[PDB]
Amino acid sequence: PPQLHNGLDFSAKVIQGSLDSLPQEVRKFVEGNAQLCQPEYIHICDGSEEEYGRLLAHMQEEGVIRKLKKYDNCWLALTDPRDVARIESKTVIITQEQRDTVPIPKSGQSQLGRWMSEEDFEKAFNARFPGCMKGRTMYVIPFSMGPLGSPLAKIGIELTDSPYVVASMRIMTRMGTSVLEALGDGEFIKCLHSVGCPLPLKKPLVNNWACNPELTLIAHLPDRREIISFGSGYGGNSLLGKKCFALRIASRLAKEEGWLAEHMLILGITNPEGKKKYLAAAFPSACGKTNLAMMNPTLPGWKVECVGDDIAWMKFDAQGNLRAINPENGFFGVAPGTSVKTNPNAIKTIQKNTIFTNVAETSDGGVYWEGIDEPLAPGVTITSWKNKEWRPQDEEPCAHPNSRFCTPASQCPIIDPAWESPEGVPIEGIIFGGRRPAGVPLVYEALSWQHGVFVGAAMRSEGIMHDPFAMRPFFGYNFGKYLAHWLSMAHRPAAKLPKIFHVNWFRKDKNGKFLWPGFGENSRVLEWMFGRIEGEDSAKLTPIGYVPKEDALNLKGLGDVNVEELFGISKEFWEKEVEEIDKYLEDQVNADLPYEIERELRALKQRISQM
Ligand SMILES: Nc1nc2c(ncn2[C@@H]2O[C@H](COP(=O)(O)OP(=O)(O)O)[C@@H](O)[C@H]2O)c(=O)[nH]1
Ligand SMILES: [Mn+2]
Ligand SMILES: [Mn+2]
Ligand SMILES: [Mn+2]
Ligand SMILES: [Mn+2]
Ligand code: NA
Repeated sequence: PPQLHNGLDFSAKVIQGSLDSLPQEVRKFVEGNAQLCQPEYIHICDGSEEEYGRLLAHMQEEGVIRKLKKYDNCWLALTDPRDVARIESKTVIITQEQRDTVPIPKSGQSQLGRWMSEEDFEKAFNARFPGCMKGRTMYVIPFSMGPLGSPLAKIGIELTDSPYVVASMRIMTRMGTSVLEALGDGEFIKCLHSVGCPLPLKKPLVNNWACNPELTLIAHLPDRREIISFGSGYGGNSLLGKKCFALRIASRLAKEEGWLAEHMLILGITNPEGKKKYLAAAFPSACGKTNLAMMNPTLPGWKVECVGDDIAWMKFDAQGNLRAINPENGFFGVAPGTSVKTNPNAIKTIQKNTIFTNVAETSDGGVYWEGIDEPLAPGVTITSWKNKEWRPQDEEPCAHPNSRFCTPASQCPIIDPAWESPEGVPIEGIIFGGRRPAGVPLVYEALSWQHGVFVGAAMRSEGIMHDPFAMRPFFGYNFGKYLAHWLSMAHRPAAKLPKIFHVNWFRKDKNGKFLWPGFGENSRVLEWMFGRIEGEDSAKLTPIGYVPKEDALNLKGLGDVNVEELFGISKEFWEKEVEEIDKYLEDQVNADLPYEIERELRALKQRISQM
């Protein structure tokens, strides 16, 4: 390349790999950003164990992470308290027209996304990235979302100045030299990340955790295939594959190309006859997602295995099977509530080779958090996530409520044998679910594809917040159009449309007590779904959909289960529910609401009116 000085070629700053061996477009991406961001060094990641182990020990030496002496190769990062979670208010999508990104709400701001103009984005970008990596290494992370070379996989390149992001991306994606080799001269998502703390530091570094809260901005430009993220070192903000690529960018590509990218676990369930089916399930926060993908089933002869626990990419094959892959390579799970008693499979997964963030440390070098349900031997003390002595009597929690384990998926004891099959697994049922203290039975089945898409659209995360499809924070484009996209699946000839169900593990009795044991007992609900997919006459028709019959659930060993109240459907509850859904869809979706969803709303209102 022609120059009159030497301010274009950055080969002199490469400390691992070679710019010369990068595909052309990857090199442009790296060098273009090296010019802008002004890193001291460029490290092209190879993904090797040597690379990983050395960068962990470097982070260790610098106080960025601590080694957890109780376990095999586990680490602990404690963050600046300002930078502890994915931050929705700083998360935006850039498109030429606002309406393409979010519907225009009748009043107030959209609850369904956050648009930024191209103009406002360029100003924000120019106020942040020039010189932002001064004095730091720029790491180049070539990564595959999905099994390497799968027809359903997509490749990205993440540039970052954070070793924490490199280590975590090694776990959460497939990364390294082999990905560059598979990429060749193909397309890839451009992902640019900086903690936004150029050296020399302008402000106090807190807890050895670089971040810039005031300038935090996580941007998506689907038309340019770019993700650009500044100022947070944390999770969904900095590990660009998980939410930014896997859901926001991918859902727009899926709309463009005819497939689905969804916030769903994927599981394999085997009945006592050895017959196996895969299901996908979308749950919004606090609704029981964790407990399901790694269920230890109580019913004898049943098996449950985990393909993934957070994101699903699903595309109809030539025979019309809805094929799904987990595009992730590891679990990025919320730590508190992970009970040694209640979730043995998650506990087994995280015993080695795990990076923990903002959990408590025990004096024997172990981990601790609210809801772990493991008493500590007398004498053993606890240091909180804020690096303070902590006692069970104290006011504040020992782990931050959003603290995390970041763990290799291949370590889950019930990881599914097909969790990396390149063609994906055939999905026969899709489950929606939420935390609903009242009115909503344990399980029901949608009357049709269109009814099912309406059921997804009506989901709540808890009591009162709407979280349609569990995708509220993650829509890559206009939600109305996303409903139209789901509905359009019914018109693909030969499509084998999954049965859709809605579950509620969290119905409470008169006194705020759960009416359903849940956890491994949910295997009894799964058996019902399995039989329904096989065409069994085990359902009774109600205004809201099909429910299990009189005596259809296996309740052996649960003693006295209040079936009538668990499956109770109140005309007064459902009348209010339908009015609530109508108002929500009118306000948030309005002119973008598909006809068929309006039709399902009218149908439900009419069925309830005849009660
Ligand atoms: N009663 C009951 N509670 C549950 C069940 N599954 C999860 N929970 C609790 O509800 C809260 C959310 O659970 P979790 O599985 O972490 O939901 P997620 O946030 O969607 O992953 C936690 O306190 C769980 O212990 C269940 O089947 N029954
Ligand atoms: Mn999860
Ligand atoms: Mn999630
Ligand atoms: Mn999780
Ligand atoms: Mn239609
Ligand atoms: Na720290």
